Order: sequence, then structure tokens, then C-alpha cells
Amino acid sequence: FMEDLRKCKIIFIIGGPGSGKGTQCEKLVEKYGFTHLSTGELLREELASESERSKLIRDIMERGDLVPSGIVLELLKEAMVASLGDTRGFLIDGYPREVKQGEEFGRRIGDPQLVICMDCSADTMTNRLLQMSRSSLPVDDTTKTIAKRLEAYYRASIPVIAYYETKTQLHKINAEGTPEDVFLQLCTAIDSIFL
Amino acid sequence: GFMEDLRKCKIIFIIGGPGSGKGTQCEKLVEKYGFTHLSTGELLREELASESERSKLIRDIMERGDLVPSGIVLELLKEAMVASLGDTRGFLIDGYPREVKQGEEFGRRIGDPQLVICMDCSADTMTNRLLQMSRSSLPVDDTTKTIAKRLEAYYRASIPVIAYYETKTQLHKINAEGTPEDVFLQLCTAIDSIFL
Ligand SMILES: Nc1ncnc2c1ncn2[C@@H]1O[C@H](COP(=O)(O)O)[C@@H](O)[C@H]1O
Ligand SMILES: [Cl-]
Ligand SMILES: [Cl-]
Repeated sequence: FMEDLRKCKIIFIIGGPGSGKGTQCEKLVEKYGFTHLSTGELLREELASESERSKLIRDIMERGDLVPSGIVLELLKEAMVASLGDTRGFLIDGYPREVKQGEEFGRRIGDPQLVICMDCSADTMTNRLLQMSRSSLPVDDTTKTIAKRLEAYYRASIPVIAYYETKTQLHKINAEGTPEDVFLQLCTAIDSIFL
Repeated sequence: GFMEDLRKCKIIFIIGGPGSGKGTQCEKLVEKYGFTHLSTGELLREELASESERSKLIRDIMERGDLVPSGIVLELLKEAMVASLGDTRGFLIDGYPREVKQGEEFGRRIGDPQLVICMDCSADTMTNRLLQMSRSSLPVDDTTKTIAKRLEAYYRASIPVIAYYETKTQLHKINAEGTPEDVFLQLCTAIDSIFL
């Protein structure tokens, strides 16, 4: 699996809240047949399992503490190993959270052939999030809250983006257009590495 | 108003390793004393379930397995305490704080605990209890290695904090190796000794 997992299609896709990443991942899954993974879903599944390891993770999460990179990676490797054979490739959504976690992924699993960055302005992200918002607070309040959320995304993503731009595996996609036009751009990037 | 109210209310921190019996003791303390039991885990769970816009920032963080900033947890804590003030006899803050600066911040922003309870239990006893509660489908060696990591994480979180509150307030170490009913007895003794 070491050699199999390594010599196989791995795409990271990143983007802030309101970038359209969720919907585009579904479209990509539908088109390409990729295995769509994310740490949040992997953590949720593990927590539902009653394993001793899920109890460790829960001890940590209940303190608001960081879940070590190595546990997250163990969960990815297992999901990836479970999907090999019947896979057209791996779409890892929202990963990595930090450069060192990405580096460790590279060493222990495989280097992604493509890191897609869903590039989008704060204003657009904010409008999409406002539209979906269920709060009945004043819009001013809701917008300040959304702003804080974008600001924290921007601070986590910057060094990651920089790392992959420095390694030249990053494709920036203009996530501002129609869903139709964004998807085309995504497929153009994917087809350009994997053909 | 709330500021001086929060500063003068009963604040007890209770710290204990997994398998120490802390959870079940807290439920009994709440029932007996009419305290409000607060924990980070439960506060986080509740914020997330609220579906508030503010909650989505925490959801982003936790989906990466990233650390939730202390300010966010403190905010949620303060809000829980303000909401319970006037229909509670005191706060039992369970497994908090996780580091010293976070405790110092609590002290400045909310109030100083009058009592820190530490539920002392050996690693061997915590390990054995946690095996008794295990649903592991893995061999006992693998299973016990993961339990050892759970204790390691507890010791990391607890040692600096316990050492700090020893210097600052009343800290009572309870022998949690006993029966749960004896542990309850000792807890009640500790609490009664402080609140008069
Ligand atoms: N909360 C979630 N976050 C990220 N991915 C999810 C989530 N729930 C399901 N998925 C997966 O991501 C895509 C969208 O989710 P769904 O269509 O609800 O299954 C699917 O391809 C799922 O495999
Ligand atoms: Cl959202
Ligand atoms: Cl010991």
C-alpha cells in the first residue's frame, strides 16, 4: 500500500468558508469519481466508532486542544487504504491545516500532484455566507462575525498556500464566477495534470 | 453588576484523569449542592448545536482538529455563568483550565476559584478502569498503549496547573482510588470545609 498509495492520484483542495468549495467537490466527485475525504468527516467517523483511539481524541477535543497531526494522518491513511483498488483518485478537502502536517503527509503517504486553491474575495465570501445565514441579528452584527471567521481562515491558509506555491504544485482558481464557470476552471486544472 | 457578582460567587475547579471517576462525582455534587456543572467539552458541544454564526468559527477550527483559542472558551464559560447566576449556588468547572495562563486569565476576567479539587488516582488504577470500560476490538497491548497516551495527555495538562493553584488557593487532593461513595464523602468534606 505504501508504494500503491504513493503512485496514485492525490489532490488537495482548499478554500475559505463561502468559496463554493463544498459544492464544487461534489461536482468533481460526480465527474471524476474521486474519493472525497476531509479531516472533519474522518474525525466524526472515528468519534462514532467507540475505539480506544476515539476516546483519546475526545479527551483532547473536550479540552479544546489540538489533535496531533499523527492521529489525523492515521485516519487519512486508513481511509485511503480502505478505498484503494476501487478508486479513481483522492480529493482531500480542506487539508492540510499547516505546512508541517503537509510535509509529513508527503513523507508518509505521498505528494499531492495538485493543490487547488479556491481563490475568492472577502466580500464575495461574506455575501454568500450572509445569504445562507439563519440569524435574525442585524446584518451589521452577522457581518462582523463572518469577518472574524474569514480572518482566521486567511491566517491559517496563507503559509500553506505559500508552501505549495513555492513547490509549484498550487493552482489558484478564481472562485468568484458562476458555479458553472468555476467548475470548468477546476476541470481544466485537473485535466492538465492528469492526462 | 455581573462583574462583582461573578467575582464573589462560588467557583470550584475539579481536575482528574480519565478513569478517576470525575464525571459521575460531578453529577452527584450538582444534585446535592445545587451547583452548575460547566466543562469545556459541553460548552463547545452546546455552542456548535446552537448553529449561531459565531459557532461556525469553532466548527472550522475543530474540523481541522485545530486548537480552540482560550478566549473563545472563556467567552462561552462567562456566558454560561452569567446565564446561571441567580438560579445557582455555585459553579463546578470540570477539567479546567488546561494550562496556567488560561487560569490566570479566568482569574482576571471572571474570578478566583476558592477551591481546586484534584482527584488523585494511580496510572495503574486509571488504566485498569479504562480497560474495564473499553470497547476496543484491538488486542490488550495496542489498547493499553492508547490508554497510556490518554494518561500522558492528562499529566501534561494537569501537572503545571495543579502546581500553580497550590500556590494560589485551597487545593484538596482526593484519593480517588476508593469506592465512588467514599470519594463522594471526601469531596463533600472538602467543599463543606471551604464554604464556611
Ligand atoms: N459535513 C461534511 N463535510 C465535508 N464532506 C462531507 C460532509 N458530509 C458528507 N461529505 C462528503 O462530501 C460530499 C458532500 O457530502 P454529502 O453529499 O452530504 O455526502 C460527499 O461527496 C460526501 O462523501
Ligand atoms: Cl457554513
Ligand atoms: Cl502513579
